[PDB]
Amino acid sequence: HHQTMPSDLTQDEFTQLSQSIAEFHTYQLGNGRCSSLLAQRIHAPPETVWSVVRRFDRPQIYKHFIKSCNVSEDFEMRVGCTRDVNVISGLPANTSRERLDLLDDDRRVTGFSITGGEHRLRNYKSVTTVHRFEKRIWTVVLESYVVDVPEGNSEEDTRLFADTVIRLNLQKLASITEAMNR
Ligand SMILES: O=S(=O)(NCc1ccccn1)c1ccc(Br)c2ccccc12
Repeated sequence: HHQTMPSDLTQDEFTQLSQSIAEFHTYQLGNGRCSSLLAQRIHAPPETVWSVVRRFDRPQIYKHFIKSCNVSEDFEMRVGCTRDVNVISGLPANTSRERLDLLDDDRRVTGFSITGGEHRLRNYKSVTTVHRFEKRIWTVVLESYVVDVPEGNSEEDTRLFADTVIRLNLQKLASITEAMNR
C-alpha cells in the first residue's frame, strides 16, 4: 500500500528475476557511487527484443537524444569494441565514448561502460538483460547501472537523471518491438 514506481520491478517480476538481478544488476557502492535498476515489460518475443538491444553499433534504433553514433570502419561487434555517440544539440551532455563490456547471445545479457567524453556521468557502467515471461509470451527488460556522483550533486539527482534517459529508451524499445505484433 506504498507508492510504487512504474520502473520498479513488480513483485511477480522480482520473484521470477531475482537471481538475474543478483548476477547482473548489483553493484558495489558507497562513497560517490549510485546505481539503479529499471524494468520494462514488452509485448514482443524476447528474441525480437534482444535482437535490438544487442546492436551495440546502433543504439539510435531505440535510444533517444542521439544526433549520431560512430563506430570505426573496421568495426567488429565484440567485447572491448567502442562507439562514439554525439548527443543532440541542447542537452547537458555533448559526447559519450562508450565501450562494450558484455555480449552474451545465449543468456541475453549485454553491457557497456562510458569511458567517456563530454558529460557528467563519470564511470557509468550499465547492463541490460532480457527475459521471457508467461502466465501468451512477453518480455521483461532489466537495465541497471552504477555511476559516479558529481562533486556538487546528490545521489538522488544523479539517479533521476540517468533513470530518465533509460526509462525513455526502454519505452521506445517497447514501442518499436511491439509495433509489428501479429
Ligand atoms: O551517449 S548516450 O546515448 N549514452 C547512453 C546513456 C547515457 C546515460 C544514461 C543512460 N544511457 C547518451 C544519451 C543521452 C544523454 Br542525456 C547522455 C548523457 C551523458 C552521457 C551519454 C548520454
